[PDB]
Order: sequence, then structure tokens, then C-alpha cells
Amino acid sequence: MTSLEKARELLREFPVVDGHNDLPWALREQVRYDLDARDIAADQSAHLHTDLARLRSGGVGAQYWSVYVRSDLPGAVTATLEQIDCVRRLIDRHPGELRAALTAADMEAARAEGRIASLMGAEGGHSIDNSLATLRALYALGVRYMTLTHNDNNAWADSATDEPGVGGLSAFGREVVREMNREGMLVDLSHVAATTMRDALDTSTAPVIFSHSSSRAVCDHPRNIPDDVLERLSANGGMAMVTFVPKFVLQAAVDWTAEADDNMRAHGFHHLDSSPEAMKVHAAFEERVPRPVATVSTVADHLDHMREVAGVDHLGIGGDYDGTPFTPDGLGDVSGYPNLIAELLDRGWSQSDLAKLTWKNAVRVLDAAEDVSRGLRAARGPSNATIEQLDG
Ligand SMILES: C[C@H](N)P(=O)(O)C[C@@H](CC(=O)O)C(=O)O
Ligand SMILES: [Zn+2]
Ligand SMILES: [Zn+2]
Repeated sequence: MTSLEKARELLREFPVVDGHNDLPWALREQVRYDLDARDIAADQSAHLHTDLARLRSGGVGAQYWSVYVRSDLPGAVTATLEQIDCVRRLIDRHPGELRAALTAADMEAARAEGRIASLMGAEGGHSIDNSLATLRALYALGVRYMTLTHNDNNAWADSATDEPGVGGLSAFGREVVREMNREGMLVDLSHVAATTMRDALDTSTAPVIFSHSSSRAVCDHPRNIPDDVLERLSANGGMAMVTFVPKFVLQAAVDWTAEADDNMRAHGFHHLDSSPEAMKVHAAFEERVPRPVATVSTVADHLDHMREVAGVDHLGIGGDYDGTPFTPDGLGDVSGYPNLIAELLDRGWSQSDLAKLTWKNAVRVLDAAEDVSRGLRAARGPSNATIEQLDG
């Protein structure tokens, strides 16, 4: 049998727990949650990275559905609740394929049934509107991780893609990490600045995750993780879940995006400007300078290195499917994972390495959060501290 045939057999036993998929956001944006217009029980390949048949072909057995919302629009709490409701509806619509998962035991029960465990992760600390009770409410509704920032600073944590602000976490950001630990909610350090990564590692008495971050040593971009941070993962007990975003994982794509943004600025536009005029300048650039293409090999290079630095017990996969418009060759949509495992097989990764990578690490990590939480819930009550009290 080929390495791809081997990869599929491996995935049948220990399937992918994917750390981050933005299908609910794509459904919000494409069809305002008209679930029938994007039915995942049918082929959605013209519109979406994700449907159920492709998840099957990809060997996915658990998914952290992102409940991402925009930090630059008001009503983030309300939008979050709508994102969470989008997830609940998908689960309710597809009970043969999907099973709601709140615990590492739910993940395993799902695997033994052959259903995809469906968990949730909030994407950015703005979803709590500086309110500890709101954090506790997201937990009560099934949220099992929170990325401390999205693309911009919040009042209490700094983003990797914004200028320095509080300098990592503030006193209230530490308090947030504390309540996350006591609740049992995974601290997600994707998107945050390296200063924040280090403060959260200092504060957290539970394993933390990176739900969709690759390697900064392999490809220098601040969305990636520095080696000094990966080096602390073993003691912390968490895991880094490699992402596929070409403009994070391929040096040529990083350089290209930077040159493209510089060209946008040369024409007097903000790089994120999406006007028709902004779009004309961009197409003219891409006409001159074709976009580089990342491959399965590009992603495997991050994994090789993270494995060397962090260790095989501290890795996972977070594809950012439906969260990003571009993908690596061979990692086109959520059916792609077997191509990555086949590559890793060709590079001498053992079958147990690979089962840790796909399944066992993520289960271990969520279990550990639950454990830490039990201790902290018996030790003290929930915090009633305010951002005003702690941060002034
Ligand atoms: C819209 C998604 N929720 P995102 O902005 O997090 C997308 C990617 C990056 C990108 O595709 O622009 C990221 O994870 O940093
Ligand atoms: Zn993201
Ligand atoms: Zn996302």
C-alpha cells in the first residue's frame, strides 16, 4: 500500500481533531445563517472548504467550530451568541454525522460511535466584553477555548498583529486566565503577541493551546510561534496546532503579502481597504507578481521543526478552513489531511507520533483542563473582579 493508503488507515483509527474551523463565520457572511442554502449534508465545494462528506474523506473525527466575531463592530456578545447558536443548529440538523462535545470523554464517545465530536472555541477576548460572568456564561453555553485576542489589542491583552499596548496581559488579563483555568476553558494563544504568550504561560496553571499557529523560526511572521515559547510547552503540557495559511507558512507568500500591502500603501490605501478602487490596485500588483503557492511539504516543514522544539506530545492540527481564502496545494479543503499524514509518513514519523498529532494530544489537553478546573472549583469561588478595580 502507498503512503496515502497508509495515512487513510491511520486516520480511521486515530482521526484529526482540528483546532479551528470558521464555517460558522462563513455561514454568517455568505447566507446570514440560511443553513438550507449551504446544506453540509450536500456538496458545498463551490462555496466552502467544509461539508460533511469532505470531513469524512479528510479523516476528521473532532472539530473545534470557531465562534469568531468582529472586534471592530459593536454587539460582540450578541454576535457571539448567534455564532454559538449557528453551531448548535448544525449539530441538531446532522445528528447522524455530528455529536456535541463538552468533555474529553464526549470526544471519545463520539469516536466510538463514528460521529464527529463538535466543540466550540471563541475567537478573541472581545467576546466577553471585559466581563467575568460573561466568560462564565460562554462556558455554560459550551465554549471550550477562547483565543485571548483576534487581530487587534483588546483592553487587557495585546495582539500579534497590532502595536504593543498593555505589554502582554494586564492585571485584568491575568485575572481572565485565572477564571479560564477554574472554569476549565482552554487558553488559546493563537493570534496573541509573544509578550502575551509568555504572560499567559506564567499565569496559567492549565495546559494552553495554539488553535491555528505555525512556526516563527521556520517562517518569520508574528502569527507564528517563537521557539522560546514552544520550548515552554512541555512543562505547561499544552500543544501547538499547526495552521495551513500559506501567507503564514511559506516564506515567499509572507514576502509577497508584505510587498502587496506596501503597494497598497503606495497608492494611499490602508492594506485592509476593500473598496473597488483598493481592489484595482491589488489586482494590478498580482498581475505583475503572481501569488506563490504553498504545498503539503511547506506545512510538514513546520511540523518537523515544532516537533524538534516542542516535542511530539505538544502538537496538533488547526487548518483555519473557511477562515482564510487561500490554501496549500494538496490541502485544498477539509478532505486534504491524508496528504499531510502521507507526507509525514514519507519523512519517517511513526504511527504513534501521528496518532498523537491527530487525536491523542488534544484529548489529553482537554482532559487536563477539566482536572485543573475540579481542583480550582473546590478551592475557591468564582471571581467577581472588574476591569476598573484591577486595571484602574
Ligand atoms: C476570519 C478569520 N476568523 P481570521 O482573520 O482569524 C483568518 C486568519 C488569517 C487570514 O486568513 O487572513 C488568521 O487566522 O489569522
Ligand atoms: Zn484566526
Ligand atoms: Zn478563525
